[PDB]
Amino acid sequence: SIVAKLEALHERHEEVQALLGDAQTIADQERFRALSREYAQLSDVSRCFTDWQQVQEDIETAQMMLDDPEMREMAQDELREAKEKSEQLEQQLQVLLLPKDPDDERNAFLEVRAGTGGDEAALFAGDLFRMYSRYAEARRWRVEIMSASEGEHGGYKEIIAKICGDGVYGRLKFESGGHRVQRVPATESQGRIHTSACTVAVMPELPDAELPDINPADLRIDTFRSSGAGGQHVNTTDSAIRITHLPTGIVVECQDERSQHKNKAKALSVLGARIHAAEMAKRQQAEASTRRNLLGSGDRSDRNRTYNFPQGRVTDHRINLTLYRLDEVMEGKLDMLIEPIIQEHQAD
RNA sequence: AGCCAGGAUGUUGGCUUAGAAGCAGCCAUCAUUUAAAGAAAGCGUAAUAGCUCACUGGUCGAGUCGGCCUGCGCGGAAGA
RNA sequence: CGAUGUCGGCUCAUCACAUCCUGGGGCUGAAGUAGGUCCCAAGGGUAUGGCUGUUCGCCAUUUAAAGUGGUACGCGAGCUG
RNA sequence: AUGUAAA
RNA sequence: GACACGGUCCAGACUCCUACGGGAGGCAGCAGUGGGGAAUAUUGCACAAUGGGCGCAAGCCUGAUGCAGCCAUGCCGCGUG
RNA sequence: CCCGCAGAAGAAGCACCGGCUAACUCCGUGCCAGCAGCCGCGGUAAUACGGAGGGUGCAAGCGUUAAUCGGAAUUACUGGG
RNA sequence: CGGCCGCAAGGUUAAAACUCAAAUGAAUUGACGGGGGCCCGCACAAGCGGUGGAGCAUGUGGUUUAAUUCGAUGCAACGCGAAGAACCUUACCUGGUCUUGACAUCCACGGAAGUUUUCAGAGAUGAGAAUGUGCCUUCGGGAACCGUGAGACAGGUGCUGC
RNA sequence: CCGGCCGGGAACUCAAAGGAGACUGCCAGUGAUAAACUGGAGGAAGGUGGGGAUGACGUCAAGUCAUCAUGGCCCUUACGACCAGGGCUACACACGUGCUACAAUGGCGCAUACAAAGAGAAGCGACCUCGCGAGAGCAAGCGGACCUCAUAAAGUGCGUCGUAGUCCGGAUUGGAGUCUGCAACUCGACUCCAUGAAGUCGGAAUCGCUAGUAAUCGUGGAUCAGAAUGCCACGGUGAAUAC
RNA sequence: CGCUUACCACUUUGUGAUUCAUGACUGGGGUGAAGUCGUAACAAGGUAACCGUAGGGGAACCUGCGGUUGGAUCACCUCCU
RNA sequence: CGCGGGGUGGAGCAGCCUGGUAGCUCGUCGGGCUCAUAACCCGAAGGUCGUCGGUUCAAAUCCGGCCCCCGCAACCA
Repeated sequence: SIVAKLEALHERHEEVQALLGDAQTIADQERFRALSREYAQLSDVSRCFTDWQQVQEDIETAQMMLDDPEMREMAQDELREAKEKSEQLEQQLQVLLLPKDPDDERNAFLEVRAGTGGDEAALFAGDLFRMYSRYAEARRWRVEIMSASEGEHGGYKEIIAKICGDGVYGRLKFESGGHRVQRVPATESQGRIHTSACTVAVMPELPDAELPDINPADLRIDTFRSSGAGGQHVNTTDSAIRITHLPTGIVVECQDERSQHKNKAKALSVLGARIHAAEMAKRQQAEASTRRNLLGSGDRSDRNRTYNFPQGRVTDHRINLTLYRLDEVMEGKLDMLIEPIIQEHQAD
């Protein structure tokens, strides 16, 4: 848990403090950033671990020390100090679990898609839109339906939705993946628990900085004679333009009309169109290569979250939580699942 | 104008505690000792340290330093 | 418009330097080699094949280099078409 | 017409 | 008694020497090495015994053999009370 | 091969445990981690996965893999339709 | 694929790689037939009075909120559990409190139990003042009641009708 | 003082027990002279007279561990325990079940006749008085075939209303109130005044019924300090159709 | 000894057969816990099915011709031997 | 900016030419039919015709003015 992670951070702090005084390292800036993280973490760690060790010692020694009353009063004072130290350790964990980075402040795109069992997925994906809308209206987030493909017996097959504000992606990072469904559904007559799955993609903003300059100082413009037919004038004059980019290597050849300025206009518009095509193709490949890594095949396999409905259990594969509610979870209030994953993900 | 000197103690200053410390960027751009010193114009350091100028002394000892109005010039001014 | 034959190719070249190489120097973020940039200097040299009629371009391999242009973007009373 | 998978 | 393992010549492939005129070589022997592969051994002792070759015989050679070393590869037996 | 010295002293592992086929429970996950020669288990009360205990089988060997035959009269001449 | 035949469509002969522990044949018992025969029920036919159009009462779904407690949710849930929510009931929420406890038992110590009344507080409670001081005497003790301390535990209308 | 009020009786109504009777008992026809069917006579009741209870092996892995018990899981300075307030009654929408209606076989006012089944003591609460009223003050009888709830209503006579959203219907609202409870504001019931909407017979579609049923009308009880149109139970009038 | 003829190996040229990998592209085959559309076959499967052949259609498939029951119904017609 | 097509339920179209009326398909919501879905049926909402001005008894229409999407914009013998 966090105690096994804090010890490795304290050992890395004690190693970096010894390596800093050895004076054998030329580069020191990354070592100074590591020492800054060490001064942020290991001081509160050495406070909280020593306070918890002294509290556990003063409790376990005075609990069975021949049933004394003065040792019991000393253990009560140590328990008050233990409550103060536990509040200080919770404040230190809340300070260490803070999203300082400005990439966490960005908006997001949620893509809830159906997996196994279409009818079940539709019921489930519509309820997950309901689940994150309930979650989103609690903190006052804006929910806009960008695209929603309907199912058969209700729900939706694919939902792509923008959520805007201040800090959507940094709070909803850990939701890309699969979701189990164990339910007794409304579409099933028999009444046997079934397994259904749904896949959720979480995408960041990535704001469009499009249309770089054409850079006529970087354009190589070759004005040479044209091939073909038509007149004496074509032979005398060039009437053909080839423009090549230096940083991308895009070549556009125009031999269309008589005047070169109509040809100049086409030989710049095709450059702009091919720049826009080659940049939007790379952007759509960068979207797809991340979506195929976040969204799996869609099967019933374990992908980080398992939800149990007839037993009353919510068990995730990372940070094995055992919350037996399923009623304060179905109507917003997803703090207890999301927060400790952040707390022991920012420990690394 | 040259020549023998000075050109300080806290300023590791609070700053985003990784450091910006007279000199990346913030603002404050203090005050003493005072022949004189801007908490700094430049060089050099991860930051220091260090090196000059600002300015003040002394030898020296007669004119010198910087802007403005114009006339004629200089360069930019390279072809078959 | 009572006539100046134009493109590309072969041969033949001439001239300017806004110099591709060779030559002499300055700065460098020039340890040496190999470099980047600037000045003077035209004395000499400044490719071979595939494609395309193509000038040009790409490729393959050399070279110290595969210079830019003018001369009716040279040259048909020198030659094809 | 349809009623996807777990005795 | 071979149209010839440790004989000859010619033609071809591969290593080595050369003073470049030309030559040496053929572990599908025992050992041992590279390569292949999941996979397989020691560059050991001696003719003490047999057998083969030569010699009248004594004697000589024998990586066949008689063994020794390694591998639980297979079988058998014993112990770990 | 025989005698003497000393001290239980130096010498026990491998597979399996639902049926075929020899042997039972507990804990940890939870159609996941995984096992498996076939039927097949694991979906929060697992005699099947992992760990512990116990038992079973074989023994300096034990399991897996690869090949042949039998079972297979499922190549039928013995011995099918 | 190959060989042969044919004007062609194509026909004849005839594999291999790969996948699975099933495929198929007859037959029994249930299920069903918009298959047949027979029989029954306000099932159809005929009629009566209704619902759905309006207002009110109740319950549910959905929405909102601190909860709008939980279960039932096709016939077989929806004036259902509830044969009756102002507090109580209440299992829900907000706020203030108690933890061997509100309730069951064991040990040690102290005290008749009880009654009246006052102060602060939303009240639980906290802090008091008087009165009463027996049923058997091993009389260091009893048979009940009350308060304190520790462990066994208690408690749960928390989950699972799968 | 005609009130079964008092004598007086065990006939009769009512009432409780024990029995009788109704069991295809008999006849005629038909049917295999068998089971059985139809019709007829007696009878109050014809062929299980009528109704209720009594629910076959099994199906729905149908519901309840929230009535209870219980395996195992969990909390055990808490998800356990107590207190005050709020909520379970909130509301842009939809559905289910019932009541009141949309009127003239009907409304209003006066007079008047006929019930069964029940409940009652930290209860029913006569009679008298006051209040338009819900109820209040005083206070018998009864743990009961006597006492109380308790005047039954539709039904009948008479007068009015003339087919209009009107004298139908009664939602909602304001004021003054009454009962209970410690407290009626969220969030009880009832009465008076005043207002008095939608609704003029209902789209697609759908429900129950074959007899004292359908429909209509009233009463009582369980729950309960107070709080039903719901549930249970009783009674009055009472059809039509079944080829 | 040299010469020359006959046999003749390595090698070279020309043209075929067979086989192994590779080859842009294309067709069909087997696998998928979830796909889109249709319901073609199993009851008379709601147009009875199957086979051969020709044509058509996004697709199970449809239509015509020939064969077979590996098909139900035959208390609905009326009258009957 | 110059030219044209235009701006009719949430979306397509009639209806403008040639004025006496806001209409029809699709879609949305709700209820039925079925154990449930599809199909089918019923009911409701939805535009004042892109906006404004003028003629007319009457402008969705006839005409004109101002804003918004779309396509074109200097070529060839």
